[PDB]
Amino acid sequence: SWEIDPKDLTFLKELVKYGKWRGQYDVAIKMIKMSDEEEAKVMMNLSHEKLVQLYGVCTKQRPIFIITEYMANGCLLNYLRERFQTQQLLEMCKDVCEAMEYLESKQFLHRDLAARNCLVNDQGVVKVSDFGLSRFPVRWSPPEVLMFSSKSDIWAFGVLMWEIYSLGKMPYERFTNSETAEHIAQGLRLYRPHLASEKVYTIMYSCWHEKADERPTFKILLSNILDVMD
Amino acid sequence: SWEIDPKDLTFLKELVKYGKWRGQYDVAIKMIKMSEDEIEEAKVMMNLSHEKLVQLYGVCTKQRPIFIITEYMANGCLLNYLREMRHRFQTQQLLEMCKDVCEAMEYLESKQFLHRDLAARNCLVNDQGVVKVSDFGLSRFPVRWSPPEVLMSSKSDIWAFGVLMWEIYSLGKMPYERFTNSETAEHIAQGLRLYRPHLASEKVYTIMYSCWHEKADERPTFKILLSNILDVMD
Ligand SMILES: *CCC(=O)Nc1cccc(-c2n[nH]c(NCc3c(F)cccc3Cl)n2)c1
Ligand SMILES: *CCC(=O)Nc1cccc(-c2n[nH]c(NCc3c(F)cccc3Cl)n2)c1
Repeated sequence: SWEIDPKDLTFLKELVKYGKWRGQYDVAIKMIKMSDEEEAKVMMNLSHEKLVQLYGVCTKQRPIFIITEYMANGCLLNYLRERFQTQQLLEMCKDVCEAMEYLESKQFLHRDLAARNCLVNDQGVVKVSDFGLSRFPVRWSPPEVLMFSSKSDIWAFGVLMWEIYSLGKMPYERFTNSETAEHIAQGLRLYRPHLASEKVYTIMYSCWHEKADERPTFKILLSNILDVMD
Repeated sequence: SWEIDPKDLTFLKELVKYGKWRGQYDVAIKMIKMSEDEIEEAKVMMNLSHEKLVQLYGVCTKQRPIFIITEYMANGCLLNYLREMRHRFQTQQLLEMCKDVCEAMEYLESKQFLHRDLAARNCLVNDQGVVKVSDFGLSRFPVRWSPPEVLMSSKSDIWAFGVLMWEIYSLGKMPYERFTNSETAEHIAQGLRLYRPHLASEKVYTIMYSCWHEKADERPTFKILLSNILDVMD
């Protein structure tokens, strides 16, 4: 049903690679080395405009391919660093939050939610991947992780907001992974970037309660982001 | 690019028709009787993109008449699905139906599109139960779904969306069924509104009732409705 014929795949350049599907369509394609490891039955059921769209797979012979939409602006971390306005930055945030809200509603977790692992289409729209979901990247991890539930993605998302409004800085750049994890436990948090209003920082900051059961749901972050957008 | 060769389409039964595209896929097929100049719509369907919009698959333009192919939404239009399934829902599910539509409509509002007839008859429901709206026939007087300023922009749809909430939570009841259209207009001009259905909580109905300010500019945007709704869902 989703089985693509590699006859129909023309390969174009490493970046995971740019390719064409049936000669027409712009696609990105990935080639497994990892083992058997059931993921894609998640990708095949999940369905949201802010997730990287699955086009198909090549399993009927070896090695394996996954084909997705070509997000022509690449990864967000670079896109930030490569012109913006604070409303655009707030949409970028909205986009990720929608995806994550959807994922949250279906009891899934991202587990490495950062700007390098976000992705940007030709229309500037930011999407997240549904491949590799769960059901220790130090600077995106909450206290309870540095010593698997909804609220660690929330922490990660708070930092992603910081990442965005920073135009892509190394978060806590001053410190090592060790000092960062120490300092995080002291109560140190990320300082309000220049480009975020007080209203914005409040969203990102609400993600960083030392207690996971005080942090908002994506549900509420999205609600909070809608609110500011006017 | 979106051109579908009608070789590859089957025409199984009316419902707009159900068919099979390329033999594999379920589809819906709309055949026009309107013009064959007013295609200019379809570029809008082609540029919009959102899960809560009935997804466009393609068209049959090269030859006559015209066809619009969309995804099959196996549970049909919403009004009938409320009534068929009246005893099967739970109040959390009714609110998701609201969320679904509010999402579509927020996207559309964020792109300056108006629906025109936002109402439970014109929404559709897939095998999953998810609710969607058509982006065909947008713009840039169904009496019961219309605000005061229509009966004599963005907030028009808002009013209609309130009645939509009332519809869902009412399990498909005719809004203002006591009254005729002429009556209904007076009572809306009097400030009478739609009462709170059994199944709607205070928070829910507050949200639906916020769509019906006499003053359009005092009505919320779909941004705030979705926020409101997301806010309630916890
Ligand atoms: C950061 C380097 C970079 O910009 N890479 C890049 C550039 C353009 C396009 C992509 C891209 N487009 N689609 C994908 N998909 C990745 C992917 C998944 F996330 C999940 C499954 C399969 C794939 Cl191919 N990357 C990347
Ligand atoms: C209202 C009666 C009913 O139940 N109709 C019904 C039943 C099942 C499926 C559909 C359906 N599925 N897709 C569509 N698409 C409608 C459509 C648009 F909204 C816009 C352009 C083209 C089409 Cl076909 N209807 C309806």
